[PDB]
Amino acid sequence: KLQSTFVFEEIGRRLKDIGPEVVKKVNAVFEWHITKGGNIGAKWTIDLKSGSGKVYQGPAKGAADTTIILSDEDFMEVVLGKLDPQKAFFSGRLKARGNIMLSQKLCMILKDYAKL
Ligand SMILES: COCCOCCOCCOc1ccc(C(C)(C)CC(C)(C)C)cc1
Ligand SMILES: [Cu+2]
Repeated sequence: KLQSTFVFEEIGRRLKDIGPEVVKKVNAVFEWHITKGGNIGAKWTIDLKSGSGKVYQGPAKGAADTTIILSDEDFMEVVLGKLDPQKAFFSGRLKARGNIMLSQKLCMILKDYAKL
C-alpha cells in the first residue's frame, strides 16, 4: 500500500474541476515512478495536454515530457510541505528526467490551486 496513491487519486478528482485551466498553463505530460525499496511500486501519469487533463496509472500512453522518480515517503513529504522538491533534487533524493524546466510549472500551478 502506497500513501502516494491517495494523492494521485485526489489530483484526478481535482482536475475534473480545475483541469481545463491547469492544462492551459502547463501543456505537458508528467510521469511518476514511486519507489518503495528503491523498487518501483507504482507508476502514474498526469496528462495535462488536452481538455480537463487526466490522471491514470501506468506509464504514459505516449511520450512523457518529464519523468520524476522518488520514494513514496519522499513524495509524501513534498506533498505535505516538509521537503522542498528542489532541495531534494540537488540532494539526489528526487530524480527528474526529460524536460526538467517543465517541472517548475507543475508545482507552482497546483499549489496555487491548493489555496482555493
Ligand atoms: C528548471 O529547474 C531547475 C532544477 O530544479 C529542479 C526542481 O525539481 C523539483 C520539482 O519537481 C517536482 C517534484 C514534485 C512535485 C509535486 C510532488 C509537488 C507535484 C504533485 C503534487 C502534482 C505530485 C512537483 C515538481
Ligand atoms: Cu520556482
